[PDB]
Amino acid sequence: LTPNDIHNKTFTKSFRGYDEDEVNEFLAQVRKDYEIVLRKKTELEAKVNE
Amino acid sequence: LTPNDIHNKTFTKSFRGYDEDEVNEFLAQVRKDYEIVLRKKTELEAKVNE
Repeated sequence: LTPNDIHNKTFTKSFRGYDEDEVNEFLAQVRKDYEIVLRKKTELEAKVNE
Repeated sequence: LTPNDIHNKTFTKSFRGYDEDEVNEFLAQVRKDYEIVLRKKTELEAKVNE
C-alpha cells in the first residue's frame, strides 16, 4: 500500500457499521505514520548510497 | 502508531457506518505493510550503523 491508497479511503455503507468519522480520523493517523517511515527509509537508502 | 495498535483499534457503531469486514480487512493489510516497512527501515539503519 502507498499513503495515497490510505488517503480518503472509503468502504461500503452498512447499518451498525463502524463510525465513519472515527474511521476517517484514524486513517489520517495511519497515513501520517506510514508516510513518516517511508520518508525515513528513502533517507536511509540515500545515505547507504552516499 | 505501532502495527499492533492498528490491529487493536476499535470504533463505535453508527446507523450509517462502514462495513466492518471491509474495514478490518483493509487495516490487516495496512498493518502487514507497515510492519514490513518498519523492518526494512530498521535493517537500513543497521546497514548505516555498520
